[PDB]
Amino acid sequence: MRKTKIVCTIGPASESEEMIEKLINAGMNVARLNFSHGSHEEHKGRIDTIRKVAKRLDKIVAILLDTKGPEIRTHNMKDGIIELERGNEVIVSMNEVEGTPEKFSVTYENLINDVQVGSYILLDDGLIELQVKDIDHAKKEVKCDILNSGELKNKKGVNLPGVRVSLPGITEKDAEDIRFGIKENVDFIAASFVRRPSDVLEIREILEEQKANISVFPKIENQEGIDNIEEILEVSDGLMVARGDMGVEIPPEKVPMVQKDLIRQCNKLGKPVITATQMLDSMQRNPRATRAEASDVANAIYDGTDAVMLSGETAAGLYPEEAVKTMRNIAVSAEAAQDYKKLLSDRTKLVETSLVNAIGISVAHTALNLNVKAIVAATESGSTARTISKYRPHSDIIAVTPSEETARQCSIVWGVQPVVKKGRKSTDALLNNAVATAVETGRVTNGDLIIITAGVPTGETGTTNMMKIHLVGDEIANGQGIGRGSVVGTTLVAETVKDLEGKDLSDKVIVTNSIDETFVPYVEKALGLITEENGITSPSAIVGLEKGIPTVVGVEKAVKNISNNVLVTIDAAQGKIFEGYAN
Amino acid sequence: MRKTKIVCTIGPASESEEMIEKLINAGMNVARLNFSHGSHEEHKGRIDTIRKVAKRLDKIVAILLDTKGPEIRTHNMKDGIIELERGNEVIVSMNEVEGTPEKFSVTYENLINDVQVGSYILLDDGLIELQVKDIDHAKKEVKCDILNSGELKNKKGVNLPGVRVSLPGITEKDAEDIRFGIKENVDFIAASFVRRPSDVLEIREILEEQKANISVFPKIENQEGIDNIEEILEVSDGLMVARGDMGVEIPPEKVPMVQKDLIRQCNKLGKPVITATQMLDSMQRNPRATRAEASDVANAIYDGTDAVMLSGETAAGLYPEEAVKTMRNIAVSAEAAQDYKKLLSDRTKLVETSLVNAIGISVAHTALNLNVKAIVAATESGSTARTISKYRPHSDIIAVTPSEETARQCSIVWGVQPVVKKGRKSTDALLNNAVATAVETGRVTNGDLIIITAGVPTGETGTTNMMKIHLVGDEIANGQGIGRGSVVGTTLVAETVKDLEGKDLSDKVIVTNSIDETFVPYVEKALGLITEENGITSPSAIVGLEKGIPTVVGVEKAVKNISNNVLVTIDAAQGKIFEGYAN
Amino acid sequence: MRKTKIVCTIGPASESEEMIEKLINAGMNVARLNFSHGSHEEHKGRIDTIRKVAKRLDKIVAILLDTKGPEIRTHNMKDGIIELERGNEVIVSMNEVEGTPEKFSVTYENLINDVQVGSYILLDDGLIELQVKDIDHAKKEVKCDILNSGELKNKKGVNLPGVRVSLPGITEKDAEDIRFGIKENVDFIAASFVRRPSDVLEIREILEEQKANISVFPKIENQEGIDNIEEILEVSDGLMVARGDMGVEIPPEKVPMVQKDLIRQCNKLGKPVITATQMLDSMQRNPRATRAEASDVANAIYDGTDAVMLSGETAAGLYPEEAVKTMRNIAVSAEAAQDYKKLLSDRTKLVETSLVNAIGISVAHTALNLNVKAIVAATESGSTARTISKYRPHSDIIAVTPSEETARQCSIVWGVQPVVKKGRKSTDALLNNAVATAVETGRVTNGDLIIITAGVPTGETGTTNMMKIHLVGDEIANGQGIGRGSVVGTTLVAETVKDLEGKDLSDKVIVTNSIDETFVPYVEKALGLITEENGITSPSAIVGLEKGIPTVVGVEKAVKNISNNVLVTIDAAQGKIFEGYAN
Ligand SMILES: C/C(=N\NC(=O)c1cc(Br)ccc1O)c1nc2ccccc2[nH]1
Repeated sequence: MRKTKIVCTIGPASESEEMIEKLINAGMNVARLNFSHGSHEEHKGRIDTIRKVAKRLDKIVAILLDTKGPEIRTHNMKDGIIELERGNEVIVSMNEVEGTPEKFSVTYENLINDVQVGSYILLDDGLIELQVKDIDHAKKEVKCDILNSGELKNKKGVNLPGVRVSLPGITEKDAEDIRFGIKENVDFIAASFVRRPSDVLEIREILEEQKANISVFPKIENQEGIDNIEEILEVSDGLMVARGDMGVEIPPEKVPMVQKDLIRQCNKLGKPVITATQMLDSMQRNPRATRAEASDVANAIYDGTDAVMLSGETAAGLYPEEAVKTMRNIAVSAEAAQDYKKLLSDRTKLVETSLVNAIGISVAHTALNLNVKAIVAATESGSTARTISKYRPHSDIIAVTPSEETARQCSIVWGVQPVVKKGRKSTDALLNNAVATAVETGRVTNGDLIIITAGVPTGETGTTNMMKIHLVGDEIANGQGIGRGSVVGTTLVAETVKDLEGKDLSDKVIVTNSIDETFVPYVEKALGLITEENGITSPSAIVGLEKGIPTVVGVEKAVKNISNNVLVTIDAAQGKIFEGYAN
Repeated sequence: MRKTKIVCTIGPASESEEMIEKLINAGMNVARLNFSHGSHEEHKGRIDTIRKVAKRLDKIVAILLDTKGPEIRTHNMKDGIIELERGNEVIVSMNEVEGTPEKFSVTYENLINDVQVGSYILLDDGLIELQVKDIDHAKKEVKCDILNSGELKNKKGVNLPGVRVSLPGITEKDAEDIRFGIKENVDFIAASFVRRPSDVLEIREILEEQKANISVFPKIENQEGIDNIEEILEVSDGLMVARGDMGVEIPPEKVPMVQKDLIRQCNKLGKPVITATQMLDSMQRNPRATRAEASDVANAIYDGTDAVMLSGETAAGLYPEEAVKTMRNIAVSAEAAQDYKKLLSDRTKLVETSLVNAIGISVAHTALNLNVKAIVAATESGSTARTISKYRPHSDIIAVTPSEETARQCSIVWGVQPVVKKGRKSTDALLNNAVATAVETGRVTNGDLIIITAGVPTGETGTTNMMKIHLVGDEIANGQGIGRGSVVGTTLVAETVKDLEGKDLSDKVIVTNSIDETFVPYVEKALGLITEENGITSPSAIVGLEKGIPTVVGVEKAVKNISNNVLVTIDAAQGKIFEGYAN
Repeated sequence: MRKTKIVCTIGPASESEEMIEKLINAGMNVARLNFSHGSHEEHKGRIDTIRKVAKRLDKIVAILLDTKGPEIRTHNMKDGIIELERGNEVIVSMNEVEGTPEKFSVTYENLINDVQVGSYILLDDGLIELQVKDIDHAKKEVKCDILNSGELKNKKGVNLPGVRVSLPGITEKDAEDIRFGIKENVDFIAASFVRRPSDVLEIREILEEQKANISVFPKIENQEGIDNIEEILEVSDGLMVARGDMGVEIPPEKVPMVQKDLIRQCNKLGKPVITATQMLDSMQRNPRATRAEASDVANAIYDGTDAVMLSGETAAGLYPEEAVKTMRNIAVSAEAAQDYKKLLSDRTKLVETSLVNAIGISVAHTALNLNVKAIVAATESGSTARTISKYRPHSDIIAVTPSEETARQCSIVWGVQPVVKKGRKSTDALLNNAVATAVETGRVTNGDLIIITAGVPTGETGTTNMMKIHLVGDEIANGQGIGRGSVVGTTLVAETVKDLEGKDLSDKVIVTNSIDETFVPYVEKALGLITEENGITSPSAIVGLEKGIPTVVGVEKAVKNISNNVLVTIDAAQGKIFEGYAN
């Protein structure tokens, strides 16, 4: 019960050891470092603060590094500020020039080759939108009709609604920035402005030089990105959906259909997805979010998001803790009121049916149907945790892993609470450890059911390929079961027939030596029966079977051993008797 | 293809004949008149403007009247403005007094009997929240700890988080206001602050005095409302979900779960539901809505809403047309990308399975499975249009009705495009008119399939109870069909065997007199065969059957009559041949 | 409730007017005339006897003519009887010769060309089996190793396990025989030894010369038949499955898998199928059938057979009536204990989903789900009755037809009880007649639900294309319904509050003028409420709604008009009140 994960952006208002503790307590699962700003120095400082606080609190929190990415920008402007009339013309020059209401320059000198007549060109996050009138490569200029009017500062951004923007995958800075990440064993790289698989592989080839093992999550901010979503995930570990960045390039009437589709496309492949930006932006100034924002977050959860990001709310905002507390609260509420039967049925149709997924499916169903308290998923890499997660079961997924670092990668995937236990080689070891790891988390106790799952043998494990259903211990007494049923009830040990006369409701399991004629009238009024010694056609057995009361005969010293009044579950098949509630 | 209906609120920025035209063209289906403000005079003015513009454009637009409802308010304040410290006390007096940071009066003199110690009291739309400390009916005062601080103007509102608020169902003004509505044949009454069935019946008994026939849509703005949703709809025609009004009384973390539930509860009973307030509020100042707002609207559509309301956007906003255009666009997008198979399957489980609903179910399935272009639903009252609508089929629902006024009531229900055609008594008349009405809407043409549905005989019609599947005319030629198949293909009339020699792809249906030995080699390479005269064991029949090519023999003058090159569909069962594409 | 149809073979022990009556009463639906034996004279005699007795009892019984077909036979034998050693050789000569343990002749002089070395040749219904050793066309002889030993009479039969047996489709006698059938308006032709579509079309071309309109049911008795089952049914009206004839050519270990498949292949296409031969053969000598035979019949019914045939049992047997009585009894038993939900679900998957079948599907589901007493199917040709039949609904199918002769064709199709009512042109007429025809059969009465279905307009009817769900009359009283529910209960008209005091169980619908304070305590203890006059917010309405008791206010003179103590059904939606049980 916590399920959807929370990414937080670290900055001035959350650098302190004091605050990072409050954020981790508030429910942070991944810290984000935004390399669009700040020096390497600053970030290293925050990486230390995080790691140390994280281990002091004994909690797994990953570190995500968000590249600035390529971008198109205006060169400087004459007087620093310049204006554009609403029916006029402006020439967008590939050669650098001082700004003016006519001539006006961009850093991406190759802009002229990506646009055509009638292509739109948005300036400063869509503040004022142009449109290409004529193109003469002669002078390398683009004549443009200024559609909406407004002002224009110096080094402001430019966007070309797709349009295959022909920037490279990564800046030279981005290379510098992701090498820094390799050096600090950072867990996630969120690559900006991704639009082709090329643009992700450019990162992954840097990672493979170092044999890094960092997950790469592309950002998808434009039509080319949307269009290539399948081909990109083929080559990616997860995905971030930046609504605000996306909103600049595509109509905001159309964004939530695209969010819903990308998130669904990630669910299909078990790849985690983060929904980002514009989440609780009002909490930068206020100590409580607006209805619109709550709805917005809750709908990301319903769309099927693995995680949910905070930006300025936690980075520079006046209320960083309250933002994270409030995020968790929406998350819990939204999940609280959702139908896991529909949810499973949905995924069972959505995700492919294959050898590779066969045990995600069976586990999910088994878990729902038998009401299993926890699924414990043994992984080296995480792929078993992800496989179980994609089928969205009510049951808590516990990821037991020997890798500290593939445990931080589990911190982002949906519904997985990872723990680091030390590597078992044999299957037997793995199963037993699983059951023990589960109990020690405090979530599962004695009555509860558990599904243990992993890829075995732990060596040749490519895919997850076995499950065991396990009852968490451990029959207090046992014998020869008569009938096939079961009941939970409170005990009433009887030495005499009068030791249960004028003091009997039903709802109780009686425990005597054997059954006389004097006992038969009372046994029918009871829930269950545990007799001490006897055979299958004993008077105790024959009265239990005939009266449809699940019983166990042949139970060692049942009168002395099993306690009076304490609540008990008897399983007639098996012939076992349990401490409290069972299954 | 338009589906989710749009209500608009008329006011200063949309009174003009000029603008109301632009709104109706933008896609308005129901105009809302807000009686919380404005005189009867003003509203009558707008009612005329609407009707006249509506008929000039030959479009069905309903008129919804939104009552102000009861309310609790602060009496006037000393100096007009007053302040409240954040850890202090304030006495809320049932007796009228001048305002002060201590004593302070409300119009609902019965407030003291609804609250208890520890009940919250929100002032001015929750701007500053109090909490009841002690209650002494002696002095008829409520001592309260002022929790959040802030200011307090004169005639400002008060809310008691439920708390059975014990106001009456309707103001004396609300009575005056709904009688005005009866006088102007207004189509809908949106009753504010509804919380018990009593509060709706108070309106319906005024309507029954006049034998009015206006639909009553309660507003549900508090916990008591939510709690009594089933009992209220039992006694109501539809429902409005006012998020903003609701947000004041219940936590905005919790609102979207309630919205989703109320909308679903309305879907269950075929009652139309409007999602209202806070929709595209940014378009009061901007010519385009924000991502958050688009997502918000789209999610109402996905929750299963029949209609979607605009308030200030259209009433007082700087951009009324752009709000309605932008609302339709979101609506179309959101529906475009939704799975009608899931949607039907969902409703088939959700809505009850009964004699009354038996034909909604069958029509929905038939429509989805056979891909029917339109469902034409014949109604006197609307109940058949609603019954078909609740099962949410892809197919356009056309509501053919004799009643002009039960056609305006159809303007709000999901997916129904109503038209007024004059009453047919006999079933035959109704079916034939249906098919003709459908064609004249321009949506269905000759290839298309249609389901006609209504309650028959038109007299004893309580429920909707029959369907006919009809192909929209009208076999161009026919004969003796051989085989049981069918194909669409372009014709090639052949007089000679050489009249199809060195000029043949497949993909064509050949039309000759009869088949020789010289024809058999070419018939196998074809899609279909129409031979002129012949019997069942003719050479033309036997070669069509053996080669698995659907054919029709015995076709009158096929060579001369049916044209060359024009595309055609042949149905081997039936022995009919059709103009273009068929089924 | 009777469902699976019974064909009987007429002969010496069932020619009499006396017996044919006893057979029709026993449940005969189709009389079979076996043209393998007997003169035209004899058969004409029986055709008259049948028709006359049939119309005297006012029952629809069809006449089926079973052609002898082609066959291979031994020419005469030396001394009339001859013997064959078990390891010896026999020469099968194409030229006619006297019989001997060596040389030995067959009538099918073309046998040599159909067999090859190692092909088996069965003599006298498989009594002794040969096997081809060498073939020399030189002498036109087939040397054969005699595998099993035994004797051999004169004009005995020969079979070649497929082997494309190259006989013609029909004997010259068969032509003579089917022309006789055309002359006597016989209803069915069972064509023997069918194995290609050619063989059926040979009959249908004779029928088309006369424009006959007789249904053709091929017999399928060999591997070539089995193999071509799909292609044959394409060209056939139904099918007979002759197990005994089939058993000679293919291993009896394999026959019941083939029966099950053919029957299923017929169900797929809505074509009726008869399971024939070896049914209750022991009843030729005994007055009761054996367990094995009962099981055998019952399993045909479970395989999905439309009809079940009797041969010698009724034709020459000592117990013709008892055979038919006993056949019906098995039929009823077997159907009694079968799951129509499974059965529908099965067919819904089995039969194609098409425009042509769309209303079979919806009717079947509607019928099962609402528990409709009868489906009345209006047909000219029968195709609607067959369409409804193939989806196997519990509900009795009633076939209302203007054609006396397409009513006898309905006598064989599963679950259809046909009646001849005179042609209505308009849809209204058809619907109304339907409801009237159903009631007059005595099967449906006033409470019952009915589905009326047909192809409309009755003219352009190719396929069946509409359904109406109708409640069989006819509200005794009505008014303003409050609530939406319904209940069956016995009335208790109350003039006073004391007119229901010390004499009240629940389970009763009270009928008073209006409700006082003195009435409210008693209304809650009741099942339903019918008050005389009142409005929607009357004291009578408000107490019915609040207490969840379905009520109807505003009922004309309810106290005087609706009777006391008589059982009644009230429908709160509709505001109708019914005679007994409703829906
Ligand atoms: C599934 C189906 N119809 N179902 C019902 O009419 C129905 C009625 C009730 Br009362 C309860 C359950 C039901 O399913 C259907 N009709 C088709 C027509 C054409 C093609 C495919 C079709 N599939």
